[PDB]
Amino acid sequence: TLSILVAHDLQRVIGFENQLPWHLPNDLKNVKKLSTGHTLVMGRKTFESIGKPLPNRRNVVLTSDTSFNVEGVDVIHSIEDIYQLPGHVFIFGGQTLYEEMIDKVDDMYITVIEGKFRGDTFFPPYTFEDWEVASSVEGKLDEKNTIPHTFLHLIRK
Ligand SMILES: NC(=O)C1=CN([C@@H]2O[C@H](COP(=O)(O)OP(=O)(O)OC[C@H]3O[C@@H](n4cnc5c(N)ncnc54)[C@H](OP(=O)(O)O)[C@@H]3O)[C@@H](O)[C@H]2O)C=CC1
Ligand SMILES: CCc1nc(N)nc(N)c1C#CCc1cc(OC)ccc1OC
Repeated sequence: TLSILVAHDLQRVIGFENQLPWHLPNDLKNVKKLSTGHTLVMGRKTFESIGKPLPNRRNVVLTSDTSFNVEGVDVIHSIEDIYQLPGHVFIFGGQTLYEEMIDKVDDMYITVIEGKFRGDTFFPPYTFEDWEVASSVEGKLDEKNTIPHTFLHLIRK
């Protein structure tokens, strides 16, 4: 399976200044559970802002950097190398990845952040007429999770 995993806001903001604009541990928990024991594919900037691979799953970084050789990370230099990755593969971002991959994925796991944030990076426009809602679960608003959010699993129609 080839999936997208993204958190985006009402205006499809995904990032600001190489960081996430909001702080939503529920969504981190959702990522962890969904991708633990599987593969995350991310662009180099996303990797460099995380700072280290996420534990208990294969971390794959896409970069044109021929000197890239990070401990605990696998590197690919071409989009086409994604299709050779075995198992359940999640396109983990950021913007360039989502743009290159939106038309190829089976499937998208989207956390809709029900707010409008200052952003400099975006999820591409998509229509609910190409995508069927397999599940829509309202996130629990919280002490520690203070923005309304909805977990979507969408499957290509
Ligand atoms: N809300 C969310 O779910 C997520 C948010 N983000 C956010 O997104 C932002 C980063 O997004 P963005 O700036 O687009 O960057 P990316 O993380 O997508 O990284 C861009 C880099 O990835 C590499 N790359 C992409 N495509 C190719 C290709 N076809 N061949 C070779 N290398 C390639 C290049 O690295 P190189 O220059 O080394 O060649 C490129 O410059 C940050 O703000 C981050 O916080 C990221 C993921 C999820
Ligand atoms: C955890 C944020 C997130 N949620 C969903 N649903 N999908 C995603 N692809 C992401 C992401 C991301 C990149 C990222 C994660 C992070 O937490 C460990 C810290 C920084 C990040 O990039 C700046």
